[PDB]
Amino acid sequence: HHHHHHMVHITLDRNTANSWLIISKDRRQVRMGDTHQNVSDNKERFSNYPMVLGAQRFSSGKMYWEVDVTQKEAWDLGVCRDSVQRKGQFSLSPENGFWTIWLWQDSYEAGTSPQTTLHIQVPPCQIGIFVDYEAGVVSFYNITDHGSLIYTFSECVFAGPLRPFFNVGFNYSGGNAAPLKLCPL
Ligand SMILES: COC(=O)N1CCN(c2ccc(F)cc2)CC1
Repeated sequence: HHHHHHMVHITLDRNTANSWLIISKDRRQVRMGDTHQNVSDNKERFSNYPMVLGAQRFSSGKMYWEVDVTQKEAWDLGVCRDSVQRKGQFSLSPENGFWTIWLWQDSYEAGTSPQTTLHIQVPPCQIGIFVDYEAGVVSFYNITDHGSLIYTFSECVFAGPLRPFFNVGFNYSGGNAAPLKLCPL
């Protein structure tokens, strides 16, 4: 791919974070805390899952960013509608306003309904996310494997402003404490 030149500087929005997340001072890294992080509740915070949104909202153009997933066992990444449900249980699907991939139990899958098996020969340490708003495209790239394509959502019906979407995953195993990090341009 030649998407690097649409690179955008993403920062995390503290106010959207699940109350157990710890976001770094520079708002470029997030990890699961071992307890409630002593913040007030609000209608923006994801309640059920360890999720957080980027601060940036996109309604046009082409945008590209990279996320470090080194040594994580579980995570979700992609984009979502600004108006996604925050409270209670829900599935990650385009019908619910999410365009995502994930790792779970040693398999990678795209957040279609039902979910789609991904074919990744080189487990990624960094993921590139490309959004073309006008074309209705969200693509995912394996930066560890020379930028190889992972998955393309096409004919996307965004139906509103988009925000970068992150899930650090739970850490029941003690093997998933590592952060998500936004990689430098
Ligand atoms: C107080 O700090 C922590 O407990 N942690 C959680 C574990 N960390 C980590 C980073 C990279 C990695 F590959 C594996 C683990 C670093 C941050």
